[PDB]
Amino acid sequence: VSPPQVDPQIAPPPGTAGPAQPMMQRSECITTSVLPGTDPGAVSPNQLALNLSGAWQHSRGAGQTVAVIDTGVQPGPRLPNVEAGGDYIESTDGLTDCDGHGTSVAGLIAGQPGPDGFSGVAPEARLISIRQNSPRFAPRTPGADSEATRAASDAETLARAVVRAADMGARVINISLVTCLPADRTIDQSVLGAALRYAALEKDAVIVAAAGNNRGAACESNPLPSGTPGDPRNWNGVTSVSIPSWWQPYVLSVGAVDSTGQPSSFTMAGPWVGIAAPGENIVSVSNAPDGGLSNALPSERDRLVPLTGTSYAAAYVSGVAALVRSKFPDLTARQVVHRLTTTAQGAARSPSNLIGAGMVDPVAALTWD
Ligand SMILES: [Cl-]
Repeated sequence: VSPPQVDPQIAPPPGTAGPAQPMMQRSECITTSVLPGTDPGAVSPNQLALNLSGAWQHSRGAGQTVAVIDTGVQPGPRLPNVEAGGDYIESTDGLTDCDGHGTSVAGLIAGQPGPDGFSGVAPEARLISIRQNSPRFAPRTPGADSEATRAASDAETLARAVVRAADMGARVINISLVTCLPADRTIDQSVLGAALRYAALEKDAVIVAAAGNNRGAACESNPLPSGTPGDPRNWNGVTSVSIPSWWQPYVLSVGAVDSTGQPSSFTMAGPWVGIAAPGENIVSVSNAPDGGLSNALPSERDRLVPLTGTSYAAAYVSGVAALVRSKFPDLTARQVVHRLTTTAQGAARSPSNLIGAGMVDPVAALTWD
């Protein structure tokens, strides 16, 4: 197991939308809800950890377009700033979210302030929603439904969606969904690699991906740095590949921290992790018809649980990237990634396989010389 490398003979795919085969909805749609006993309208400690108040004195993300490659984004009063980017599941415009996830992610990135303590990181940014996946759907033809087959199908649409996002003018491309494969069964991803390279270099997009959560295949943390000469981050020891995070250097892979900046218990360790952001007790926008604030989803036997995960951490980082690109519009994607990582809270330590350079620091990123 070694860091992946593009095959220069393999072209990026087209950005055509649509599923590879017809899909059918297998599970009822879900909306995010308010967890009883909470006050979602209070300013989240996650915002305070990031000092978004301080950041907004430098930038609110004006002029930036962020693509949300996710489960769709439901427009509403807190998300009036969402553009259709299409659908790889059905034939919608990307503005239907049957899962809640894309909406929560979009809200963190560029949700609007309102009559409460909630705001997106970059509320003056514009969003493009591309629905690239949904676990509520499966192929209409009930064929092989294996981890391998699902993962390959997911990579195939992800690569197209990345090209589509870049070609639609996205400056930041957010990939909060994660697919993992065991290392002994990771197949050629040359097309996905080609797509990510196209978007990151030729189209100069900052691509941000969630690192994954422990427990395709179930994601599992990889062994930590082990002092191997020439392999300080322990690529050699990887057993569980997080996609597209492992596609360094094109993708900034984001781990989750608690509100104090410590690695979240569930954050997936890997040698690709570059940075972190808050991933616990998330409050964002709902895909329910009112489009208000939510902070929970149903778990077993329909009991509500908080929103947690690296998906939300990635979203925060995408929002911060939009702030940085608005303030410094001439920086390349590589320069923007360098700025984010070199100013993160743990940048002066060797990178962590849990949190990379540590929790993103928006004000530091916006003021560093
Ligand atoms: Cl704040």
